[PDB]
Amino acid sequence: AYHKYKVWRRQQMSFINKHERTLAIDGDYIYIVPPENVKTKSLHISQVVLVKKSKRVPEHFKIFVRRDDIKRYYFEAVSGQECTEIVTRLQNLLSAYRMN
Amino acid sequence: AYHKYKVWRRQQMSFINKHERTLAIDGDYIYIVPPENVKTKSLHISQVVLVKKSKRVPEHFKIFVRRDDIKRYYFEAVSGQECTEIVTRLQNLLSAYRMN
Repeated sequence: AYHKYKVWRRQQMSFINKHERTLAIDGDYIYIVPPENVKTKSLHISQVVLVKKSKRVPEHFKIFVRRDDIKRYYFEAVSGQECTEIVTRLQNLLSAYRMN
Repeated sequence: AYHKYKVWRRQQMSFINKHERTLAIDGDYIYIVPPENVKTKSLHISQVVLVKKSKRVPEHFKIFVRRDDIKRYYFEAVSGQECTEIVTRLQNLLSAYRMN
């Protein structure tokens, strides 16, 4: 038995773009600020559910944030050593805050 | 306490492209053939782990296929009624085959 149908394969684009920001840790706040139209993103440490340095690419890390919808922010640090510093700092701020 | 870091937000492109194919059901084989460089994809019904009509868009459906890596083929039928026919047909072929 044999039927043929006209169909479309749906395929997403795989390229990953990278838009420069400044990530600042200011007491218990994290700010994602563009350098010199994008508006500044202000996170409180209490909002961060996850912060993890990539097991694949040393310069990559992500911060998952509750603000039913978790925002997932993936980032690239200037270097693997900076990546470790940002992730460590944020993991320490989160430990410290969560202690209470 | 206050540190600022130069970082990149990593963002994937969200657009979904759609590349025409012909999907043919030929006994227990499904072929994904381009119409008139792409090579024909030949699936046996035993390879299909899932085939489901979208709950969001009537013309959409997907076929998940084992060939540790499952291929996920998302498609758009010419119409919602054709979508239902393709999905029904494939679900029936899978029932029939799996009966053994």
